[PDB]
Amino acid sequence: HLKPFPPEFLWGAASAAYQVEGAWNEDGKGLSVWDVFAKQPGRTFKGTNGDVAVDHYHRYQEDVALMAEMGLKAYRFSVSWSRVFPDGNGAVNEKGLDFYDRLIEELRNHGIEPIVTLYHWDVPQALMDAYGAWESRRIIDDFDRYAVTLFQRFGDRVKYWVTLNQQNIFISFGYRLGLHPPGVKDMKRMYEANHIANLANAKVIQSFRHYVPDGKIGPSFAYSPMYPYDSRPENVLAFENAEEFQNHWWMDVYAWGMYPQAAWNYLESQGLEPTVAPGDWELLQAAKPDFMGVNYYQTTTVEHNPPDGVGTSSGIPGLFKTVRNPHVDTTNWDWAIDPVGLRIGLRRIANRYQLPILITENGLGEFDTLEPGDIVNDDYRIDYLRRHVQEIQRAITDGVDVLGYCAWSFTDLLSWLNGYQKRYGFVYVNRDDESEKDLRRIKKKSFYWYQRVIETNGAEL
Amino acid sequence: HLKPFPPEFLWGAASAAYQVEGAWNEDGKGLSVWDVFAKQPGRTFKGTNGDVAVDHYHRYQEDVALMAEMGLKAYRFSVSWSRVFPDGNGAVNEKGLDFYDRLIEELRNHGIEPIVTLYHWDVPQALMDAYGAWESRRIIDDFDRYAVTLFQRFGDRVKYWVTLNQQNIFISFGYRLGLHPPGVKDMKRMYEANHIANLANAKVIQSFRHYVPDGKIGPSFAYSPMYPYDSRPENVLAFENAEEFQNHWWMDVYAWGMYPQAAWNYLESQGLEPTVAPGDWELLQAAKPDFMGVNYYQTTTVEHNPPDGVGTSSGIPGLFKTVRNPHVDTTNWDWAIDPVGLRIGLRRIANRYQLPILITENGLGEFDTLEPGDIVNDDYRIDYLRRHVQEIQRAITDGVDVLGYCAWSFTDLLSWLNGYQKRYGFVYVNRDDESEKDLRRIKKKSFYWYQRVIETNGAEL
Ligand SMILES: O=P(O)(O)OC[C@H]1O[C@@H](O[C@H]2[C@H](O)[C@@H](O)[C@H](O)O[C@@H]2CO)[C@H](O)[C@@H](O)[C@@H]1O
Ligand SMILES: O=P(O)(O)OC[C@H]1O[C@@H](O)[C@H](O)[C@@H](O)[C@@H]1O
Repeated sequence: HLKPFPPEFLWGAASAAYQVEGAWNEDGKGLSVWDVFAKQPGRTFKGTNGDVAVDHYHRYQEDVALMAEMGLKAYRFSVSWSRVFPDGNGAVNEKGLDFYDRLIEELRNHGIEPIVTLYHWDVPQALMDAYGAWESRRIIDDFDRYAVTLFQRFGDRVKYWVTLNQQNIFISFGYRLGLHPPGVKDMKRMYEANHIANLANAKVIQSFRHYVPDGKIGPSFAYSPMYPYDSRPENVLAFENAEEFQNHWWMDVYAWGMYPQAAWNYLESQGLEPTVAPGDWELLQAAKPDFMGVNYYQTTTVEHNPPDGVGTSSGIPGLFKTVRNPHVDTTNWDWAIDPVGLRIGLRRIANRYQLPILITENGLGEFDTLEPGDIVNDDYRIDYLRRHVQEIQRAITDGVDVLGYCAWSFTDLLSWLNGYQKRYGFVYVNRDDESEKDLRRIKKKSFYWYQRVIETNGAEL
Repeated sequence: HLKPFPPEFLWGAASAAYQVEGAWNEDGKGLSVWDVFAKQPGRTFKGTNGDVAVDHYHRYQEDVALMAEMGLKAYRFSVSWSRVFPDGNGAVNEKGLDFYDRLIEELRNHGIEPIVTLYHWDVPQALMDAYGAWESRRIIDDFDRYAVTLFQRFGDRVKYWVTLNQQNIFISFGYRLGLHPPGVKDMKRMYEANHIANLANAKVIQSFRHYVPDGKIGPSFAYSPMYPYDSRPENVLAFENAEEFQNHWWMDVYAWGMYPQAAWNYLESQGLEPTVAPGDWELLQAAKPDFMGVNYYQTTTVEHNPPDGVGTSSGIPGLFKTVRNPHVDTTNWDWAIDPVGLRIGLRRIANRYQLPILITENGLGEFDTLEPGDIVNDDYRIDYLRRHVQEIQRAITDGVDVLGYCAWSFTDLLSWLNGYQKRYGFVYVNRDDESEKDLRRIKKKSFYWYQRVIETNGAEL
């Protein structure tokens, strides 16, 4: 017998500021590190950038009306720090706050719960210029001041808050892979930045207990649960290594305030462990969240990787390497499609940390065709979303406390580096990589599917 | 490059009182449940029982002299409750205590650390007759009074203590499988007895913090780490269920004072969850151990098990079933041999609980041939031990705090149900299932191997 979705289950959809808003230099907004990075020649596909994106800044009333048509219970968005503090620190921009106040009012006039994301990768460029943003302890207090501003303005009306969204991605892409700002490839720097981000998350949760005492807050982690390839002992050991180094390295700090030891000793053997200050442990341990946010797309299977092995497959010599999983389907971009992996991840979080879970992001990106009569038949997206939602209900039945599900994304949006054509939305936006066209919003088949899921609280999938 | 073993590493060997002592009715000893059970005809191979065993109660001086020849750093043994309280509660038997005092002094006179194990399966029969032993809450205070007696007598001289040894074995074999006393096959009763044993363990740990404030204590768990068969999502899910149900069910209680929730909810759905009294959680949560004891022989591989499936393979329908692992070796008794599995289990306990580990038992059971000139060439036992010790060194290199390693067993001993021929000792005892012969002690080749391990602190294996 499956348990129903609970009565206040947050059936949601989500976006990120840079990906949807546009209005990059309007109303006193300052430059973000992504405004500057995306304009560097060659960094983004076809030079696409967030100057306009899908123009949600100007079109938010129409987008919220579509959310109310769907009957969304929640909408998760991020606040652009550069709209609120153009220089990161210094003077507050009231026009920037007023946008978010208007959005929040629009949502709440339509019965939709705002879920505010403090940070989605868009630190103001002035903090990078002054002190290298996330590589300086200065950002702890600067981020805290920005979060407290939002808690004071909006805490009366927003219950659910996410802090750092996918820290593991903005830190590893920014400092290890060099794919995101600041374009660094230096693992020592990455781990230092990562440690400062940890401190900044904990500081803001501490502040939130003061200013929003009836609210709920947590970080959101980009979680790819690890699988061993098989029951070969060395492959299971590779999975122990991978799960700790890729996943526990973040989530243990969020839940328990401590880094896992094996991974710490591995980094210390490489001279990569972060610099720890007095007070750091006590801060990290005293900032327990209300939930773990999870951004989920796929699992990762791993196998043994010898000390001269792989650094197709990626890994850490002597720790693990990735291997294709022969037992799941793949998307056209070679991501696994693994809905049972979402149940697995959910079970692992409850079993390890006993935390409730907000699923902050899950979705399917695909080329969608706009057919005559403004029809998009994205049954491939319905099938993927269906399967995941089915597995969530199984995890709830097992005993996981799932607070809600935010499908990625509400409208189509700009990808960070790959332009617009791999689409994620319930709502098609008429534009492409060459121009904004008319930016018209067109409901996809999946829109109506999810409207029906919500209406029936997930009895009709 | 491997780290060395730590300088104070406890190279050990172990036994259990029923399996070694004999002297079943001497010096006021009362009946244990095993004295009674093993005399039931047909229960044990060739009617073998503990009346004499290997006669360690009379031959302890010789045995300890051999330990000192080997250079053992630690000797782990169990105390027979029925020697100390013949009726379980009631009057203390000084002559019982005196045997352990004489053993302890022998150890100490030869520079060997005693590791006292409170409980190895031998509750006095009188408690079983009085109130059903582990099925009654009365045993919590009776066990505590027994423990406290030992702490008071020996706490000055014994630093390391183990509480319940292999609770998961005595409880499951006694109440689910009906292989051990009290010969019951009832899961409801099993979980209730298990709950009471958890409270007993936590009560004694609290007591220890008063009586032996500079000591180290913990329970010892019979740990078979689970592996998924492959990377099929449903097999990984089966692993999740199996690790939780078979392993976390005990070790989360020991470390955290909490049962895991998915398994709890499954048992509650079946009417199997234990009865919880006011005060039980607070007690379980306030009795943190210094270390996790681990008895290790093999890993277990699992796969998906349909709701109309297995309850050869064993399992829980809808949760998991066991499967032979084609990737590990086997003894001549078809026990799997999986040394890497020890490293995995070690890694998992440090990763989950951040506890130091005492390996309380690990060894190879095999027929040994006694050659003329009192020669026993057991290179098979050397190979098995060596491989496991090598994996412990890798675990220590990874960052696991391993306190020591107690090889199973110091002398050959009586098995619970299978007599004497599958031998585990470094020291052969000349007796068999039909005859006590002369009970003479013969050093095996493995004796000398281990001697050399200890002399070099594990650098020469
Ligand atoms: O002689 P046997 O029957 O090989 O017994 C060996 C030792 O077994 C240890 O416990 C085992 C138990 O025998 C298994 O059936 C069970 O599944 O595993 C546990 C794992 O610890 C006992 O610890 C010991 O007292 C026996 O000598
Ligand atoms: O378009 P891509 O490159 O598949 O990116 C999809 C998504 O990737 C996720 O990691 C990010 O959360 C989003 O912010 C983004 O839309």
